[PDB]
Amino acid sequence: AAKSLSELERVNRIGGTVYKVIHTPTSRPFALKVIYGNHEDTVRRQICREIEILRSVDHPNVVKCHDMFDHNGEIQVLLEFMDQGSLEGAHIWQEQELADLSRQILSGLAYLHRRHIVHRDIKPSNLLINSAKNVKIADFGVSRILAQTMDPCNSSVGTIAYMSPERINTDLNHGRYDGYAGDVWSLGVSILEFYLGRFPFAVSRQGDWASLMCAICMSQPPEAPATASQEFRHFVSCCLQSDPPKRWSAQQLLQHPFILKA
Amino acid sequence: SELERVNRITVYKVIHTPTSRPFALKVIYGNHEDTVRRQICREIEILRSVDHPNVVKCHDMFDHNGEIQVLLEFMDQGSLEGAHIWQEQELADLSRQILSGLAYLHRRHIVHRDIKPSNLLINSAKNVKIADFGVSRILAQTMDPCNSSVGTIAYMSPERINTDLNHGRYDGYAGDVWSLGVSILEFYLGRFPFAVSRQGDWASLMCAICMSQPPEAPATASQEFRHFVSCCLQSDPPKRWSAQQLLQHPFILKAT
Amino acid sequence: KSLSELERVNRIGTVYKVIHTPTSRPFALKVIYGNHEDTVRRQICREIEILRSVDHPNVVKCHDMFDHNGEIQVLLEFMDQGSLEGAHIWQEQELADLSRQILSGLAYLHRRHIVHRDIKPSNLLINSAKNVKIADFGVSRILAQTMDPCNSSVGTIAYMSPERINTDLNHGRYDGYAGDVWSLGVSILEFYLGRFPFAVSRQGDWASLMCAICMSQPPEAPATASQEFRHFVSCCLQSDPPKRWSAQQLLQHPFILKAT
Amino acid sequence: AKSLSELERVNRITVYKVIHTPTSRPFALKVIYGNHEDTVRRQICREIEILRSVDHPNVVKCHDMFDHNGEIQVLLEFMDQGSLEGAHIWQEQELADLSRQILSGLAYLHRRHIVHRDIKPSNLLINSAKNVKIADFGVSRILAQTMDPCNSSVGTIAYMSPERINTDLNHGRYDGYAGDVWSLGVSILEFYLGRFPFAVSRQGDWASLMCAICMSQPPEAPATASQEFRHFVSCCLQSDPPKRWSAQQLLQHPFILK
Repeated sequence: AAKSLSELERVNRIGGTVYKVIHTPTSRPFALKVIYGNHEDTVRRQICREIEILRSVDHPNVVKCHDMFDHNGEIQVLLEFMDQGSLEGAHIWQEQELADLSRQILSGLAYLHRRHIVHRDIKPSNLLINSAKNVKIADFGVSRILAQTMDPCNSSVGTIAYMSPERINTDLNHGRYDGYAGDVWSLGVSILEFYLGRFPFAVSRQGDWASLMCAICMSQPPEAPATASQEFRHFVSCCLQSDPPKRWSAQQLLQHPFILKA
Repeated sequence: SELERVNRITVYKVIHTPTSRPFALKVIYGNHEDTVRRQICREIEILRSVDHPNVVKCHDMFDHNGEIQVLLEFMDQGSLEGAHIWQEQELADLSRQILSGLAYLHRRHIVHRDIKPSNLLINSAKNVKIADFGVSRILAQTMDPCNSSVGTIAYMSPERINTDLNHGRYDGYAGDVWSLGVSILEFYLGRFPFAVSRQGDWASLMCAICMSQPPEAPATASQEFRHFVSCCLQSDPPKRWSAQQLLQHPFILKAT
Repeated sequence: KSLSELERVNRIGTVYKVIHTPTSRPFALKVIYGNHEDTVRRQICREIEILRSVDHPNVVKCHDMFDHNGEIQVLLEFMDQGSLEGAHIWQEQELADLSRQILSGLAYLHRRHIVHRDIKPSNLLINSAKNVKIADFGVSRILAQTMDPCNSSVGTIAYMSPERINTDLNHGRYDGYAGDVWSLGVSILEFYLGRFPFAVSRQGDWASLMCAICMSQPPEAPATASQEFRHFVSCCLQSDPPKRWSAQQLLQHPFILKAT
Repeated sequence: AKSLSELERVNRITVYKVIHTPTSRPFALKVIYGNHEDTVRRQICREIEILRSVDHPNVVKCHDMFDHNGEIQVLLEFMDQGSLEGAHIWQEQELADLSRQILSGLAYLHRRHIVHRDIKPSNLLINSAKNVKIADFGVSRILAQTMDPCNSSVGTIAYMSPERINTDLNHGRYDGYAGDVWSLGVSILEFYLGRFPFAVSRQGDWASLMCAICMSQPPEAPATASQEFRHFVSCCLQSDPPKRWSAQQLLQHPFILK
């Protein structure tokens, strides 16, 4: 949706460093993000991962990049502009509304997962929403692409507050985790967070390591309050099983009775 | 966490002021480094899970400002360090309890790694509970070697010191059973069953433990007890019996 | 020949041209130095063994090796007309004849389980006789089995296969053989076009070279070329590495048979 | 012996000549210091293990060993004539009889799964009874099966095999057993020739010693020497490691049978 960077003029700063640019011929907004190529081997691997994921994805609930630029040995990606920002600290107590938000996020995550892309950082701040009240999955900074449908992930990446139990306590399984199931955990914490309007663990999300790990790995996982409907209660239980094969896939949750509501 | 700290034994003695009952209070401190953080995960997961008469159950956990304070069962008559128990019937009922807790920990794939009389607590009811899970690992499978040279030097099997045979990898189930056989024989003699001090240098401990034949019960002792310490102190670790397989030893049949 | 019989004449680019004073014969002399680092000590053992063992018309032969003053000096063939760097071949029989000779040497090296790892126009030497020989073995490795992965990031970024720049999926392991046949195919399409086939400075930033090689489709011969040469380059430049032909299989391609 | 206060330090051989003042018998005494590093400690526990097991006429056995002050004192039998270092022994019958003794001592350690990894004339000692014994175990290792490789590049460079210098081709791994049979045959040819059998000196740079022993052909005995002895060094000094004979295969070689 552009051709070159002479058409683009930076207008504001978004949110990593992201700008709002305006494409001068069309008067249309975009987001422009820079990915700079330093000499670290593990930063170069994540540059290659993020570049591949960004150009390949095409889904209404994954933020699409329209163009990419290698101005001066830094890569500049041209993303959709999401004008109403993140769903961070959004309170969706309306259960109908929550279900329509959750369906879109689930379409997106099911897309990424059936292309073997694990996101590894699903937090309300990475779920962006626009004027049209549609929601799209965003940051691929720590996200990975997998050679099989069942290839384990060994890297400790992401935000600890929304990490799966098996993504924090790594001793028994020797670091490896079902990256898919880990994302389905991260969604279910997010959707309960929208329902509760707080972080659904009884610890500050800025809290210390051992204070977060004791709430997530050592407690029973968060359940939706008994006030809520069965199908929402049963939805979060399909997401926040502490044993990972017990929890559903993203594809399966789209057929869950909570999400089948519009 | 509104009870009152009483006595320092770091581990505290506390009394819960509503019910005036005693407890033991251990602190666990949150670190920045992966081996200490995963040791907190290994320990704080074994403390909550365990439920056996011969294992120190903990009752509650608290987080104060990023440090985990864990509230354990208070053991009345302290530890068995120093202790001399030379009546076989008495030592057989004492051994029967420590094996029951250990055979429980092993079948839940928990290695202790620091079984010693310092961590075999006793109470006024004269019953015995396995104590300090600070070095303990939870294994994936029933055969899963441990690479970490940790525990207490004097009580650990020769393969936990002479690491170069299997490249640092040892059987942890046998690693505890050698640590138990040293501790039961230290009860029968009244002293550490090796020709050096436990608080010695590395090399002097290494020659005593790895290089001589493992210690034996004196021939004064009955054949049941002499057979039992050789079933725990084998030098090649698969010959050592499992903790459960020792509860059918006829030394243990002397209990009650 | 001895180290005091032959003396320096002129520098090739670090490696010198020497003349054997007794036989008045041109030769090339390369110094190999023994560093205190142990990864240096393996690379000498690899490079030296490769140089003595190779015996093929299309791979630069070693004639003598000298132990002087803790330095190993290797007497190589002299090549009269330098390298094929910057070369442009537009006559297709001229390019098939060049290709068949580079393929003969690479098929030799691959059966002797040597992966060269810096195939580029710079390291393809040509003499007055117009015979092409494969040159620089400073980054080459000699492999245990017929397939056995490489870990090391060595070579020129611009002539690496995508899987040597990227290192995600097989996590830095790569087929060294298939990595060479890519390096060959870029070198042969560089001859046809007269330019680097990729639209970026060869002496470029990592990130600009990464998007040009990994993240666009591999370059094709233009349609103005023959079908046999179009299909040949596509057999070398497969982005999935086992789709690439071996050097052995490419020697039987219809384009190579244009050499007569 | 019984104690450390029954020995008097006499002369330096760290290894010491000591005399047992009650028995008036000489023995050899070695210190191994407790080092901080987990890998020197790994070498300490290997070195001590090998000493206690050995029961052979042609291996230096230790009679007893002692500890005080975090230092391990090991008490070895005294070899009063010294080493076979610089021995120009050309007699095809006398050397046959020295090659009988080093092969009995080496074949004992190899079926007892111990790789010596520093065989040299310096570590081959001789007594007043002119019996020969294998000595320093500072680098030596004990292995799990008969079929276990070594990964460490230690010892002395000038008596290494090609496979112990050319580390890359087998990813640091070498046959320790046949790598001692090389080190043996280099010593046996060094005894016959009275010089080190390669072109360069021992003390030369690693680039000089590599091109002599990796990149040249391995040495042979001159054809003037007996077709038993010329064949003998051919069974020890192969460039290909499995083409070496076993040290127990060599005990019944025609050269060692003389």
